[PDB]
Amino acid sequence: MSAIENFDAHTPMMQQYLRLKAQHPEILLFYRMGDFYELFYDDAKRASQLLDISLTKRGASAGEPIPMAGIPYHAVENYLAKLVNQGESVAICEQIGDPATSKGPVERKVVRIVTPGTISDEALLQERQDNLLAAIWQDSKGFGYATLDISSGRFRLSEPADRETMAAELQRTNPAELLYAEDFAEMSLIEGRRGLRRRPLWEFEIDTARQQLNLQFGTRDLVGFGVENAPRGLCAAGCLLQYAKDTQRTTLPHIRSITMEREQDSIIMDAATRRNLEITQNLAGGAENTLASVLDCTVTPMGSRMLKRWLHMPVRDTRVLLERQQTIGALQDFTAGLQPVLRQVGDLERILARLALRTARPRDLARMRHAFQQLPELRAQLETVDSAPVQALREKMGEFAELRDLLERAIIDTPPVLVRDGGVIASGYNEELDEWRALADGATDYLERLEVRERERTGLDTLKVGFNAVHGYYIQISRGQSHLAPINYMRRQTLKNAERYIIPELKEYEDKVLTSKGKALALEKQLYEELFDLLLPHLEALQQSASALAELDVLVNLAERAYTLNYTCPTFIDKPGIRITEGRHPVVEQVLNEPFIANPLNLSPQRRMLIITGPNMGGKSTYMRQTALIALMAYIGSYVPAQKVEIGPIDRIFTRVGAGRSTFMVEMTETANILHNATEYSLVLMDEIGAGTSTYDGLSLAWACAENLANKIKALTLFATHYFELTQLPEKMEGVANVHLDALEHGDTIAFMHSVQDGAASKSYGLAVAALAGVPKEVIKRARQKLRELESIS
Amino acid sequence: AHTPMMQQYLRLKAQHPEILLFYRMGDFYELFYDDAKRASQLLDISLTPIPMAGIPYHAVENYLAKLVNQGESVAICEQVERKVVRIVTPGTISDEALLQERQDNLLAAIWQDSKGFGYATLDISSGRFRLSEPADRETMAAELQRTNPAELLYAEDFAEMSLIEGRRGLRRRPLWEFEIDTARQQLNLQFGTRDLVGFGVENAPRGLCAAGCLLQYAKDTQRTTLPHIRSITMEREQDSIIMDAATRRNLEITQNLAGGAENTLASVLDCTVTPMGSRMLKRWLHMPVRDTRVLLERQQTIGALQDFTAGLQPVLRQVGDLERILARLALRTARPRDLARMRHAFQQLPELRAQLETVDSAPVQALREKMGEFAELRDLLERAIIDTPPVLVRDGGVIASGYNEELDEWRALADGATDYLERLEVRERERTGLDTLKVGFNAVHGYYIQISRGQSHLAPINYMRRQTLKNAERYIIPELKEYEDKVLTSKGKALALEKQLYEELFDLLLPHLEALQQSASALAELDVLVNLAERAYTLNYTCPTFIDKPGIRITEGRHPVVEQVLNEPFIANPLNLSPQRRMLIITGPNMGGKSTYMRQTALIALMAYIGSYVPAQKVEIGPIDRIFTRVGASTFMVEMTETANILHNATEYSLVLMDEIGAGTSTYDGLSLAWACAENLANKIKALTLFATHYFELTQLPEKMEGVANVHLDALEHGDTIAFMHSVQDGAASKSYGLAVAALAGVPKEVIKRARQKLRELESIS
DNA sequence: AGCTGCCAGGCACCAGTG
DNA sequence: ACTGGTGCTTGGCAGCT
Ligand SMILES: Nc1ncnc2c1ncn2[C@@H]1O[C@H](COP(=O)(O)OP(=O)(O)O)[C@@H](O)[C@H]1O
Ligand SMILES: Nc1ncnc2c1ncn2[C@@H]1O[C@H](COP(=O)(O)OP(=O)(O)O)[C@@H](O)[C@H]1O
Ligand SMILES: [Mg+2]
Ligand SMILES: [Mg+2]
Repeated sequence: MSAIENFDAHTPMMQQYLRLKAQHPEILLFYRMGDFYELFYDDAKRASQLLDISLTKRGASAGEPIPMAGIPYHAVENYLAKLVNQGESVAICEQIGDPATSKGPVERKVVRIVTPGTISDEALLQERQDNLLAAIWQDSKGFGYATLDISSGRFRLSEPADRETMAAELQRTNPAELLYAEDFAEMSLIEGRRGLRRRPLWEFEIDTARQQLNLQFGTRDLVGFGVENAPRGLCAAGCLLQYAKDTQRTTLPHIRSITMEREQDSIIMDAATRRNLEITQNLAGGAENTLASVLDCTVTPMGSRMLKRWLHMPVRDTRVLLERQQTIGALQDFTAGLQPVLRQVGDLERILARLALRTARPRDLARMRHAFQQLPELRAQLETVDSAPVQALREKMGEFAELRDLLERAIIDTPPVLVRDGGVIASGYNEELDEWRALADGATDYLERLEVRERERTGLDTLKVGFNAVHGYYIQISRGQSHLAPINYMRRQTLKNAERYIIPELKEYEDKVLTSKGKALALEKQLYEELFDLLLPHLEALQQSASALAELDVLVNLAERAYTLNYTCPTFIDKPGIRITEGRHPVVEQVLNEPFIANPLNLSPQRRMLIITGPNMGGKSTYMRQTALIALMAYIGSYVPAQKVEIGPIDRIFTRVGAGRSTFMVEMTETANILHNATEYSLVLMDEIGAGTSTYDGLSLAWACAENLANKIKALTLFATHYFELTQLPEKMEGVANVHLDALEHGDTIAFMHSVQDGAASKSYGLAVAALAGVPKEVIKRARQKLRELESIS
Repeated sequence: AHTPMMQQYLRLKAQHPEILLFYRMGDFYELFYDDAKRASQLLDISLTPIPMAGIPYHAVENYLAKLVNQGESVAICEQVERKVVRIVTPGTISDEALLQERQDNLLAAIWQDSKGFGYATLDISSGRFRLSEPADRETMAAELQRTNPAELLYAEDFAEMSLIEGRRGLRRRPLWEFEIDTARQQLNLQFGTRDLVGFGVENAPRGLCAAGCLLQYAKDTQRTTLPHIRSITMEREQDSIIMDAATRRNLEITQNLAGGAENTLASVLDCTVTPMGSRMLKRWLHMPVRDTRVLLERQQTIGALQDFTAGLQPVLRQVGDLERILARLALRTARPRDLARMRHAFQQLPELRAQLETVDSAPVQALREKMGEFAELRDLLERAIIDTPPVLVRDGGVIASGYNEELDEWRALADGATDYLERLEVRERERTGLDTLKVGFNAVHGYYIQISRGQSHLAPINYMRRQTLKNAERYIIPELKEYEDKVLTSKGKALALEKQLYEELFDLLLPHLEALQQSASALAELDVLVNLAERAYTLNYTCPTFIDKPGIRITEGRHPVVEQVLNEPFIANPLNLSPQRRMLIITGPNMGGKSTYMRQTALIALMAYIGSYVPAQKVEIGPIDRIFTRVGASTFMVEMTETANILHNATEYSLVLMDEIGAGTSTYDGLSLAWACAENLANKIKALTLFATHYFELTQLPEKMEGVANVHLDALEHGDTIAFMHSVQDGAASKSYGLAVAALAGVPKEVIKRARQKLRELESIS
């Protein structure tokens, strides 16, 4: 209603504004007007509430006024942060043209869009956490999925088979922004995820993605990257790249590759395993008391992020795991020397992303130069270490003698945060800049001489010479002496208690000082953009050096932990099996104020399922987890919390624990995934669940399930249960064996020994645990009477 | 031994070391060291080599309210000499910015005799002062959960520290603050009494010790008299239905299991219109009273006000939060809008009096009197304050014209002088011929004539230049500084007067504070009763009757929350519990409706005992002392500990609701405990119990022993799914559905087949 | 060391001569 | 159609106390 708001009824300003806002209909538009970014209509109302700024209005000759808000251009970063923390994208519009030569409103382009998965600036990101853009897509048969780390170039592609692998892939990558195709059927994977972004179907067309990705990589086809085979993934990867290009609107030279992640190249862990193993996130949501809290004492941000990627994605290549282990063993003695030097390399990876996007600030290049200064010390230290993988990483990190020198001669020791104000480029780097700097010590040299000279000539002791941004340079005299000033003194600015003047000499100095300051700032910015021109050709080798430095940090880290926390090197056997001697839960052993009871395990194709019994709090769940963490750690190359481990190949880890609406339904569908997708190479942890509607309702299914895992699938299965009935299984079924966690009953109390023993328990301790919980003794007596009745059945 | 500015910060922190210290620094308050680290964690702000964290001045009240909501006291240190000029503690705030509208905010004190416990709460806004002497650990943990103090005073030597350890706002105090002769003296002097007999607490030494410490703390925190605190009341165990934390949490009274406010009993029942009414309604929900006298009176009121709720609720809405506004009148912190709202509420009382005049109900007519009229104070504020005054009195414009002759006089002179300076602008503008000429006002120059730069050179020679701007010149003349004196001295005399007339309004209002407090409380209760009357009528509730002996007879009853939330028809169900039929063993499916049927029993009992009508065609109900709930979900240990608590503390007047006790351990162990639990509850305690179980063996109970019956729910298979029927019918169940749910989960058919075989095998020995 | 209010640079608006 | 004056976000700081 009201105001038919056709093109002609709008002002030149609003015509141009709505045109640019139409290119970004559903996200905020910062709109450059002089020294402000301004928002309008609903953008202004929302921006007012989110940014906590005033909602005002611009006047209008045609109809209703225009809602309005905005912030000074020099304060954008603070408000951009406030927005991105809440998941808001923002289009940044700048003025391109000169207002002095524009008849109407000046040309305005959107130069970039800040979205939560495409941020590369240091103040909007978290140091030790990745921030990944992603694209997902589904059709009849399966999924395609891509991730990009814009602040590094790591571009990945996968084709998860089913709902549960896709779920576990979203869990593992944890994207900050998720682009998804409009026809996505399984919204239950995607709903209530952050930075969610519905995208047209055409953005996932295969021919277009192949064209765009080959263009980006400079290849004819993607044979060389291992993804020509993989249209499902490619379609997601296409949408992803198109988004990235649209948000940055510059070339993205740091995205020179893409890699497919195949199912069989890593150990797939279902979403429950990840949570129950508490790899980077405990069950309460926080980061305390995780696997990563204990294992992660990396000394640089990029190293930490790399370690967590490895923990979340164990590899199956025997060769890569052996090399990682050797590195850990070879570098163990040189931990204390290598670590303070690696710390000084910093997050070189993210600085190089900003270099590639041309957004690198003067303190970015200073820390890049500081990193180069650490390379010869690290080359010397790694020379002595006779390990082929250690020397390959020493080669990969390079030295960059010529660039370390370039940055030392071009930038101040400690430059400002930004280049806008100057003071970044050093003396000697450019001859023209130094003769344009005849000004910085031309001022107060000259102005103090003009002050004293005119103070003495005039005889007026209050006379001083100053500058003011608005009125320029001046000669100030006090009000009480101002009636004595020369008539030559042209009057410039008046104040309450002082008059200020200008004279032909000082005006001439004002014009020249300011023209040359503008010339010195423009040249400085030309020279700083030129630093990018000379650094960028070496981008590949630099990215390789960051990666080698980050991997060094991970491995030097894992070496130190292996020593400090008493870990041993695992070996690998040809067939399924796990043989542990005196193994411990790597996390529970650290947090426990008292000694962790170490425990064995024998698992093999002959001894492939263990039924685990023992009282509540007896240590059954812990024993299972620590098996899986030891498997996990072994398959990232790391040493392991035990006296000795021998471990076969694993394809998948499955965890089924107790549980939204119907708890038995969900527990049963989670069990079905396990029975449908497990193999002879999978490790399977089955913990206690809810009962069915009746007594033996659920035990029936636990028996039938156990037997399917023993007899059909033949996976390696630990099966913790309170059902003592399942201790008869070994008798009846090949591959199945009883173990139990020990407990001494002594008098009216129970002690939990946390020690695994072969065989079933002697008894179950339900009544005992209940008595520990404070159930009246008369009730426990009655329950023990009822128990004898039930035990006389057989 | 640090920098000159940080030498002052450290000495000031020594005065209040246990409290976070805001320290003024230009446009920011700034915290240092352990204050900076703790506050960056609590408030989501940065950490800056001295640690520092800063809040901007313009949002100081928002961030004070965030810290105070997490149990933190906060000292502010303003101006160069400095001093702690303000302190907010969580349990003693009364400012609308720092308070949540619809949540109570209590100060509390706790302490321990060899004889037992002492407890005391205070709502510093309402004046509501309560004490108790819980008999043991579990009852004291129960009063702590329910009252939920924002700040808890406690003795140095408190032995039972596990009761309060995790709580926010813990304030360790000396033992001499709980000395009893000093507690009586201070309390009597606060109340104007000689003994505490009239408040019914003269013989409650443990309780008074806590209330004395509480009072001293509140006083020290305000440095004002607290005249609105004129009474104290003692809650006794017999007076209410006790509920432990687990039960309070499982019945989801005001807070759902995920910490939210949605899908709770309060979300449905609480449609009150004033914030003071909502608070009173939630106090009732969490404290069912057992005195049927009080209960019959609320019922009567709920039925008598049936045809009067459409008329009353719009009017009551406009009364607003008169309770919290009166607190600020008592503390002399009330602002012009506080007085404006008090006026608007007085403007409603005549209409409310006429509407209630016809209501045939003795309790409504007494609330109608207690409500009062206050026509003289309504006139005062009508004449004294303008229609919509500014937030603060600071800048005047709050006193109306006609109220004071002296004030009108100074305003007429200030207006006359600004009228002359407007005419001065127009006169000087024609005389010079300079169209840009105007008169502005400033702090640093006062009044001045401005002329644009381009025209400034044609300024008359009698003008004296004072400020050059980028594109203008500002001058003064003797005429300007003469009429500047005229406006400034007039506006200032009229500002000091307004301020003194404002203070005078407190002198005239406060003499009637006691009756005003009774009016706001009565208006709150009306709001509650009228809400409950609208609820009963709208939601098809009925009025329960009370019987002398334990028993719950429900006809077609429902879960009051579940029925409003889901868009599927709510199947109503019966219940007949009596001394002859004390326990029901509930069998049947998962998602079958057991937990709902148990919880609705408890909700109906709870609602009957706040005086409300109930979701049912009929409910008769005997006395209940306690409601126990062991419903939902190391977990086995926590469930056994709750089970243990029930068996120790339940009586024959208790409602006990148990769910799948036994699941977690072995079949024989779990069944053995379940059996022996049923037995105890059924034979020893004789509590009216509902025992949901999966053990079908437990259905043999009714045959073995008296007062035990089977009931069950069933399901129905059709199409490609299950239809759980949600209808409770007599007898044990004859079907399980676990295997059926596994089939629909995708568990392979061949696994199901093997389980079917194994189930028949397993059941046949029974 | 603190309060106030001009200024930053884009537009459009509006009134006063063309 | 042309001149010269108004208006509006917030952060920085000159210019007064
Ligand atoms: N082997 C161990 N040594 C020392 N403490 C242990 C060990 N295993 C478990 N615990 C402790 O026992 C507690 C309960 O163990 P849990 O595995 O959950 O028993 P269950 O699952 O059988 O009921 C854990 O909190 C852990 O701290
Ligand atoms: N009487 C009923 N009429 C309609 N819906 C019901 C009824 N009883 C329960 N429900 C709904 O069915 C769901 C599952 O039943 P539930 O209360 O959990 O019993 P159980 O312990 O057997 O699973 C509940 O979440 C509730 O919303
Ligand atoms: Mg367990
Ligand atoms: Mg239930």
